[PDB]
Amino acid sequence: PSWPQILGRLTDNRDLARGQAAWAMDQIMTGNARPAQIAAFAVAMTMKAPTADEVGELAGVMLSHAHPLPADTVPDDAVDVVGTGGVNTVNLSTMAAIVVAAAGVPVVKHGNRAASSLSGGADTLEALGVRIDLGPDLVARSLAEVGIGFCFAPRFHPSYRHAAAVAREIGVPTVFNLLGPLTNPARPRAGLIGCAFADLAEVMAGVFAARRSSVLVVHGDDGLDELTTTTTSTIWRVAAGSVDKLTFDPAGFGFARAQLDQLAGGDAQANAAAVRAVLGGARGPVRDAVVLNAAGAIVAHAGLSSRAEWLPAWEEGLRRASAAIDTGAAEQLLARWVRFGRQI
Amino acid sequence: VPSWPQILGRLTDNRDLARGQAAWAMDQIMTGNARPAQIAAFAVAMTMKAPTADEVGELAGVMLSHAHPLPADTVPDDAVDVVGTGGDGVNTVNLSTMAAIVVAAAGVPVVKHGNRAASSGGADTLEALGVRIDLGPDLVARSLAEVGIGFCFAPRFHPSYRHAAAVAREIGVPTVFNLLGPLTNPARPRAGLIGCAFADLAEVMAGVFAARRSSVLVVHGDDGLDELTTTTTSTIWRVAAGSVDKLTFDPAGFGFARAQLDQLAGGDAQANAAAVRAVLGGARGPVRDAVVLNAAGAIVAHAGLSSRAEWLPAWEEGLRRASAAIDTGAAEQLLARWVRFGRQIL
Ligand SMILES: Nc1ccccc1C(=O)O
Ligand SMILES: Nc1ccccc1C(=O)O
Repeated sequence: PSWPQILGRLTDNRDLARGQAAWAMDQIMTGNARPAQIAAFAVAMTMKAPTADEVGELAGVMLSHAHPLPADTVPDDAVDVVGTGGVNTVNLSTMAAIVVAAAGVPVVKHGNRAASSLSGGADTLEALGVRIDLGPDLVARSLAEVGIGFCFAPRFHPSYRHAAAVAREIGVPTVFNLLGPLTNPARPRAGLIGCAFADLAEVMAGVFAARRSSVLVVHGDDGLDELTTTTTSTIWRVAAGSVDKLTFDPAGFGFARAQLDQLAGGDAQANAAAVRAVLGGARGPVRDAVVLNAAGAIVAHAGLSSRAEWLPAWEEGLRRASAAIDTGAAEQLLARWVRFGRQI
Repeated sequence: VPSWPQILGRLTDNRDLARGQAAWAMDQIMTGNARPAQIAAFAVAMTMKAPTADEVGELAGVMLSHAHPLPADTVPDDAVDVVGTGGDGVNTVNLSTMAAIVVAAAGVPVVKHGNRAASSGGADTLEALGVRIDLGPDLVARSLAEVGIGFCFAPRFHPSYRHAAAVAREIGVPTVFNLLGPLTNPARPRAGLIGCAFADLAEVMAGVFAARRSSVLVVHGDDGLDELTTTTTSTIWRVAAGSVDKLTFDPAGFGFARAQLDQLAGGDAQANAAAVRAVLGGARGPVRDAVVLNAAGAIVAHAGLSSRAEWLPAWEEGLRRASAAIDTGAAEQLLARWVRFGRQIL
């Protein structure tokens, strides 16, 4: 394989042969690709439209260079809650993660300080006083003692540094933005995974299907990279190596239609302020979206070893997510997470 | 307002740039302010999007504003270029070098523009023949005036393009940057035979020349050659007086035999030099035929600066003028005069 051959193939709008994405990504991860080559590849792959096989190779090679968590420290039924980027919804996924954990589902998240290739989220967490830059042993302790952990992308994926510098220099989202959810170093087997583009959502669902995974890959039909409350969403429901694609409408559960501007995030501080209000009981469109997506992560979680059917799973998910907020469990778990970070 | 996220986002979404965006990107590239990653991302995105004539005219215009000019009134008004944008992984540099010699020998001033090859080429072959290729503006002008031909060495006239050129080499694949050689000839000839390996990009190039009111034939071999082929038919965009006629072209209607592609190609410096010596020395075959065909196209384009003459008799007179330049010895002699001029510089 070679760069001229792989880039020529992509610029001719052709899918790569098996192994070529892996080769390129391995060159990128070993420091052997020049910044222009990295950029050429990211852009051409994006514009051809990557396939599920191509993205599985990129993600798999990247994972092979990553630091794992210590053996048998990630509970088997841990979940992730994340979007690949819009505008963004770090507000919504951060809050949903905290609520899911407060409902008793172990959560392991993965991200970087924005505007980053592997999703943001770390900034907002820092602004809440959470300690984001912890190493495997302590993320593991966090998970066992608080029920949630955060894997800081720069410490678990040091070899991704060359890709990430290119991603920053070019500014525009590429195929690399799909990698965050697919390269969580804790390897959770369940999750709610949002994406801003329907074709790329389907591609991610194909990657998760080939893993031992119970995941809802979600795309708001307004462009949101989470389940939306402004209209329908499309969901690629992934289990047992298959995909059940469906149109989802939260009006079915009593959610009023909101406006798009009402859901979008802000900076770290605005996001922290919003986390505090929602976890404190403030009702409105943001809470609703948080409850919707948390329930979504819970339904994905139930798919790992529950027999429960879609609608009953959703109804129980909504009840558990709401109760985690209304009982103060979410507020308390966030306080407990902050405490854990300070108590080192 | 322009930024790399804005421009790159627009291109990756398959959208044409807004007016002024391509110019801004090129100015960043030319001043050294673009990161290699931004340069590569731009070249690749623009290529897969499919550039427009407007976008390419902005790129070329900015590049030219950074170039070194030839001195005032040293370039004949009716000078021509003969060049292709790079064969589709197939070497046709030999042809355009020979055609240029033959065109100049027919009395039409020729000013070429290229680099040492695998980076437009042609310079390596000329060096192997004894031509001094790396000369400053005054000496190119004097070459044009005393010999009737000159060569603008790209690294000399376009030094601020080195950032882009390093990126183009690093990625290997052809991009929109490959269209720039013929559109940034520092002598700014107003006529030419310009070959392109891709039909869609040839048509784009013709729009840029049309906008400049150049008299050009942009040519695409229907076998993918960036030159008029004898292997099959060719598409030609006839550009004169700001408008563009697209035509099919069959060399068989002038009596030319069908050749094999493997015949019209050939490798490195010393073998290309030997092929030039043979053709100018009068050897017949497909190489001579392709040379005569392309020289004739340049002569037709040159005529288009004056006349808007009838197509077929323009070509017959061009084919005759090109054949005679060889068979009189005028072409072999012009090459000798060119080599002699270079040796007088010391
Ligand atoms: N996103 C990353 C992943 C790994 C190493 C460095 C980075 C970085 O932010 O530069
Ligand atoms: N092709 C070129 C044109 C101008 C300047 C440098 C180069 C170069 O090869 O580095």
